[PDB]
Amino acid sequence: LRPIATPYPVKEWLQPKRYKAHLMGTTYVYDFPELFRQASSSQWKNFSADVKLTDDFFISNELIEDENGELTEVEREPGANAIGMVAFKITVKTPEYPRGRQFVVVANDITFKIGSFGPQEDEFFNKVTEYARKRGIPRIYLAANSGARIGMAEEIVPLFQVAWNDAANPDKGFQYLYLTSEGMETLKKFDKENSVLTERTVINGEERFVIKTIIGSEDGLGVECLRGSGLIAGATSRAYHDIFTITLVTCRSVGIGAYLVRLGQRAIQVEGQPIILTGAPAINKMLGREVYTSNLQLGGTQIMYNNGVSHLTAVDDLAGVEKIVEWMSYVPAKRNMPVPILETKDTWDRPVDFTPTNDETYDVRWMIEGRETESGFEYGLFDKGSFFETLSGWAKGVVVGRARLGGIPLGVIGVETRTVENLIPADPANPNSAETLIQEPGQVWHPNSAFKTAQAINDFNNGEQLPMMILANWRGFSGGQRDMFNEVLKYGSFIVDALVDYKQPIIIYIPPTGELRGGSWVVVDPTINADQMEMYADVNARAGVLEPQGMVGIKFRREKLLDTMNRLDDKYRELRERELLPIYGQISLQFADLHDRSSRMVAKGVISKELEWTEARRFFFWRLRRRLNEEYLIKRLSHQVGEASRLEKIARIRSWYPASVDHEDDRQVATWIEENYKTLDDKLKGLKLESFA
Amino acid sequence: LRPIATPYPVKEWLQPKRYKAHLMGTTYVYDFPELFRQASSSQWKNFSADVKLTDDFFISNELIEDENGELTEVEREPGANAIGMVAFKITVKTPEYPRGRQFVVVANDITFKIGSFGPQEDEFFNKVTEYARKRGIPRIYLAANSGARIGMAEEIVPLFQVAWNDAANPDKGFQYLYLTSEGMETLKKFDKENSVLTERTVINGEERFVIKTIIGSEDGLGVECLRGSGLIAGATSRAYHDIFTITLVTCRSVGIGAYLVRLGQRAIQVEGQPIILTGAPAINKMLGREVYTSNLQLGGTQIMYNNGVSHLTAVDDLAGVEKIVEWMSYVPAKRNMPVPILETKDTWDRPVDFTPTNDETYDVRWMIEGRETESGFEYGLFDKGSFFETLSGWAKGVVVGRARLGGIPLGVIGVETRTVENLIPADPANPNSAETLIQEPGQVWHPNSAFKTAQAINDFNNGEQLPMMILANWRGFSGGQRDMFNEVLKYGSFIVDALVDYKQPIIIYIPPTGELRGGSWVVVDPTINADQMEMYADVNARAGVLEPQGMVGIKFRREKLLDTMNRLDDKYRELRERELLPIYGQISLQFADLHDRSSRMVAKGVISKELEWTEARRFFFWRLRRRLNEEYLIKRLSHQVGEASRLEKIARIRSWYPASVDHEDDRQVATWIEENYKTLDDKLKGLKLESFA
Ligand SMILES: Cc1ccc2c(c1)C(=O)CC1(CCN(C(=O)c3cccc4cn[nH]c34)CC1)O2
Ligand SMILES: Cc1ccc2c(c1)C(=O)CC1(CCN(C(=O)c3cccc4cn[nH]c34)CC1)O2
Repeated sequence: LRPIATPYPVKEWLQPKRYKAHLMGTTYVYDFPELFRQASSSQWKNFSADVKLTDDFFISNELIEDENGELTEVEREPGANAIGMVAFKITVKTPEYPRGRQFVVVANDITFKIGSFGPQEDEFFNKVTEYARKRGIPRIYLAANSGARIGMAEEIVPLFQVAWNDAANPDKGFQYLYLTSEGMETLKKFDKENSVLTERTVINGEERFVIKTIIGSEDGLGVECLRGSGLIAGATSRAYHDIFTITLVTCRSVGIGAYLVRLGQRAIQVEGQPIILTGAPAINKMLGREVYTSNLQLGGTQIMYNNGVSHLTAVDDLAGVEKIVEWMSYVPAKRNMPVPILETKDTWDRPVDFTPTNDETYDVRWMIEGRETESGFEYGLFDKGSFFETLSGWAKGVVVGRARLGGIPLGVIGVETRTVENLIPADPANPNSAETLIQEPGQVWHPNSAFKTAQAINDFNNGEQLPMMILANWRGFSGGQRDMFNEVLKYGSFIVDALVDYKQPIIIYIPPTGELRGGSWVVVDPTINADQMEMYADVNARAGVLEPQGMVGIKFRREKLLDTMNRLDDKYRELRERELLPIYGQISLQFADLHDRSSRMVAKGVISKELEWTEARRFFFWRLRRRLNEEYLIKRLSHQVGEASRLEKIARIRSWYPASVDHEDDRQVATWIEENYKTLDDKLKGLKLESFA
Repeated sequence: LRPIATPYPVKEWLQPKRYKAHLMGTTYVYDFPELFRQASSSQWKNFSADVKLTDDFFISNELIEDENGELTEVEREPGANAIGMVAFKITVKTPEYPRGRQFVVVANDITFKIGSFGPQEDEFFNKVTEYARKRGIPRIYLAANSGARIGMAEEIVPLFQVAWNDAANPDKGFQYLYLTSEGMETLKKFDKENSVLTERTVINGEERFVIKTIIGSEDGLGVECLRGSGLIAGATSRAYHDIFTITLVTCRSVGIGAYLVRLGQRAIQVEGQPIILTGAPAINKMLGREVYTSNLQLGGTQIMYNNGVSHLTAVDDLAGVEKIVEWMSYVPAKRNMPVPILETKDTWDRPVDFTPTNDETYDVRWMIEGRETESGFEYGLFDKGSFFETLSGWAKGVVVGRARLGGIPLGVIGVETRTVENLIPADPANPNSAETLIQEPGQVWHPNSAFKTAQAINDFNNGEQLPMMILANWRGFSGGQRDMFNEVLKYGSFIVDALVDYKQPIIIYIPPTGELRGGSWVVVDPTINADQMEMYADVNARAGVLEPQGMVGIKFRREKLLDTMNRLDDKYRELRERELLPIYGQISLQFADLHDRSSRMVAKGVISKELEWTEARRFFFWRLRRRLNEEYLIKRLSHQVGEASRLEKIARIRSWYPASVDHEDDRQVATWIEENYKTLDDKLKGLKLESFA
């Protein structure tokens, strides 16, 4: 017992497994729930400093398999786990779910055979994943492991005999390995005959049983661990599409552990805790040479956060847990429940302060969440303090996160107008290599940023089930050699696919200093998913196929200007100057630019409305809210009557509005619906009068 | 008329549009069907040199929109198209479908406003895409274009007036652009008032109508072309998941044209015909500098074939058409029809000749399709001449294509054991840059090869609807710094996702000199998709978590060998040599290797069977054939009874076999089913006795 004379019991002595975990620089698995209690309690504090919280706000029940392999809740001593995988069901009252929401936490035990995945761990992880999926609820995975479990048949180590070519000269080889009759008998003795596959051949003297295959009595040595690995890889692929999935990397995550991190998509990596496939010793031992000094060179945050495998980093375990709790605060309590409304003091009903100018450089984040000034806070488009940026280490020409809009949680995607200096480090395996600077111009989709954009749309849709706003402001894709070689069209096309799959409302909005040209517009037009998408342009946006320089280059050429210098008298009167080129070219540029305006977009039927930035918060608040309400009714009509298109479903529902409701007044439509949900419900129950063959 | 005194009419004079296309180095659009007739006729020739083919074997009917926008078939003069997009419905008798199969060919007209996509082209392309999708039939797109259509309001060019700061000194700017009352009247005169948005302000002298926005009378100038672009981008995303899609790039494909190429996935690029986003003049004009000399530097085959955007190249248009026809020969006639059986002279019932050895280097393609020797043809695993490699320009450590197995068409994926020297060219925009050689070790998944593997699985599943065989032989993923930075875990995880989605039979087979280790096995284990996947190991395969060097490094350490030198007398008798290390280490290596055997895999329940290569063709022929037959019955049972798992569906169907059928004899089960399809049909019709609420 050490230290002595402490005020309360030494928890690291009561259960030495807790000391072991600490010695490995991670939280002991059975203490994680307390981190979730601490994190959940900080959420309430940050939401409402004066709320009275008791311990009944938060409950963690460990899940174990009963005798039939069915998951049950138990309360027991930390460290009684007979497998190296453990899980808890948490029921917590949160600001978004003040009567409670649930989720599972599954976690390796790094103290149990080094957190290795053997068959039983893989089976339990899989049962836990299905438990959550069946229930609709989020699955949090706390990754701390050494990959698949390995081993030899240790019983065979002291028994085997090597059949030498030349007995007293071992030097020039052996023929095979074998068992004597006392080997065979020692095995039969312990009921381990199964451990080995033998071919009998008596060579001169005696019977030698030849080892043809070593099997082993002990489960968890090889391919059976690989089978379980793939089971939980597929289980996690599937869960991503089904529930909110997230992982926290808190000691090494290795092999299957690294795959699990990526497969669950959403990942938070504690600094200094690597995500690796193979360790540096093994890699080095295979290159002869000592290329690598640290597993952090292969999968630290400087690899994975810079990659987009790690969506965030965290300074320690609690911080990562708080980032999880925070990320969940935007997400339905379970699959297909409504997105959690959270109204804060920043209420919908205000103008938007921070307005960008073409003159001046800006951080797009100011437009999103607003900006601190010396004259005080300039409010952005979304609720103050509500912006939770993710994938912030990678592809920095796009900005992604969650935010709230008068309380409505949504995915947000914006464009970074500033040039990214993407510094790529040298490969220590290549002595030739130097660190490389890639400069990434703003408003320009590169392969990284296109990949990030599609990834974001997918991660908003799947599990999060969030509506979305894209603050679209791209000049196009980089069509140069390097970017085209590096497969920009592939990543770009993923954006289309992502939109086609989207199941919640989407708003595309070209902001006040913004543009959408050419390739850019293709990938984001609402006809890609008319059921869910709408587009809007700020009165101070531009759009069309080419920029003005581009358009004049093709349709206001050197000879068309000249004809236009019959707006001049000096030139007019010279038939039977030409250093007004400077300004006649500016005139052509301006003539092109006059096509590229929101008024043209409206005229042409390509946007639902032109907008005013300062008024955009109010507009979108009621638009989005009206959309959520109508989607809810489309869904009810769909759980019921059966076969009709979206267009017939929305027209039936809208035929139910009072004749004086203006179908195009968002606030009115939302208001009427919310006053009459239960009356509508009555109507829907009547429509379940369905002899439909 | 030129030339004169030709034997038959000059087709390029009869329709000068044909001369124009030729002048642009492409086939005139209305002559493509004849290429499909020529290609289809060569298929029959290569299949059966002595078949009598008449012209009624092949029919091309042009599809136009009638007055209601509904697609109808017409026969008319080439060159009467009023839009720059054209389409044909082809009904051809082929060796796989000797009574005929159908598909649509949609194509830009490069002679019609440079093959530009305006709204009407985009609308027609979309209607054609849905026509095919509704019918289930393949959509071939022949891409020859200049991207979205552009334009200014040309009526406004001669009318506009510039409001100078200083009239007789143009030099220091203008304030705006405007229309006089005679401008306004000239517009009203032609019914083009709409063309422009004006604000009236009388400045000293007269009324100036200020141009606030130019709209234009002429459709097809800007954003309305971008709307149609996104419509057909989404339409093509959707079609990929629905029907066989393929594209041939035959003049430039630009902007939306390039996206369409990628979105349809399967692409064949005629040499010298670029796939670009923005042209080199525009790119250069924007860099000031002249970086690029050729659109081929940005999207020629040396970019796109090397990328995997272009699955194949073709030497000219006909060759590309033949590659299409050939690719289709593996594919159902329409969605959800059975895969097309084509038995050739290489019949199932033979051993496999080409066998790889660990001693000698081999091309895995020899194992697939076989090999020409001086002693004559050594047959591979699949039908002689049946192997159609795709994505052969990219990620060459995997080998992908279609093949046939006793006539059964399937996707095949194999591993290239030879090192790839992936030479990456220099970026002409970066004066610093040199060409780089990447060496890619064999049996090692890199990000490119993992991406290719997942892409292939997806492209076999979607539209092709093919079963698949993977000849799995990977040591693992590259876990070093460069490959981990370049996001290997992302591409690897796509393989898992691809398998989860697969809807036809999958066979995973570790071949005779092969291995599957660690990360590699995770991504391909059949528990990822148990409904469709099965695994097998050759008796001469290896598998487990680590290679033997790896395992001894952890579990046969320096002190465990020493104990094992109580197999020696010289060392034994020394208590109260050590340059038998060389050979005691080899012994440990061998002891590890003895765990890694197919016999262990069987013992452990991880493979369905251990196999013998030479016998593998026969085994898999009946296995696959029995699987197709059972899938067909699972599907019928599913179109009917309603709600049951795959496991209950297969057990019901198998309960219908005669009691003497051995459920595990593939040939017997297949034979019984094929003898009794119509009797089974009778049974299924009886089970439609469903009061199920
Ligand atoms: C590094 C980077 C930055 C911006 C970019 C790109 C690359 C691209 O490759 C596409 C694009 C699209 C808009 N563009 C145009 O519309 C245009 C077209 C033709 C000529 C001119 C001249 N200036 N801008 C032009 C210029 C090129 O935007
Ligand atoms: C360039 C390249 C080539 C092959 C590779 C890789 C990289 C990887 O990064 C993974 C792996 C997996 C199999 N490996 C192993 O199983 C193993 C593990 C531990 C030590 C040793 C020593 N040799 N082989 C070892 C060695 C490493 O295969």
